[PDB]
Amino acid sequence: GGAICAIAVMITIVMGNGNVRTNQAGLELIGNAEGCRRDPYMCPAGVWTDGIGNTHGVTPGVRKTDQQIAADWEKNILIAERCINQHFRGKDMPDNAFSAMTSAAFNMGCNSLRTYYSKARGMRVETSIHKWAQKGEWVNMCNHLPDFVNSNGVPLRGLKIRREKERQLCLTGLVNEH
Repeated sequence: GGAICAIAVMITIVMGNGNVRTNQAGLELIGNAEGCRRDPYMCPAGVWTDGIGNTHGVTPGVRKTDQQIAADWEKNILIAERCINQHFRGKDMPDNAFSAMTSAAFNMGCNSLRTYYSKARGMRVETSIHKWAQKGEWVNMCNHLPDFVNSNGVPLRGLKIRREKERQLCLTGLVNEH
């Protein structure tokens, strides 16, 4: 049967369009985290989801094109890429770091990468990952990806795993591959 769609096929379309910078490894990382579904489904705190983690333009029971789901994915990727470019010096970092960062922003949203609420200081303050990004210190930046593993103030095994996959990507080509 068929309800699950192919990430690999979505990757070739998005890469073919020539808009997204994030590389194959980044699209693979993002795609496998989310999975790919033509049928809209319900996540906790239920709001409908499409394709590859898409929640915009989603109508229950409405099955999307293969190309429409790539279109959707592209759009969400470019939002995440804008975050990295506008706020983390994306234009200056290499592709692997950029792609890992994009994956983080796709998942957590830009706001959560830029600042966090300091209970000590009683206000939101700049993150270390942003500090290191602005300094062009990519290795240090990458190595802060594991800071972002909480949901509703609780760490998730899945987010630990994800942030570590992102960190490994971020750093390839930046450190001894062995």
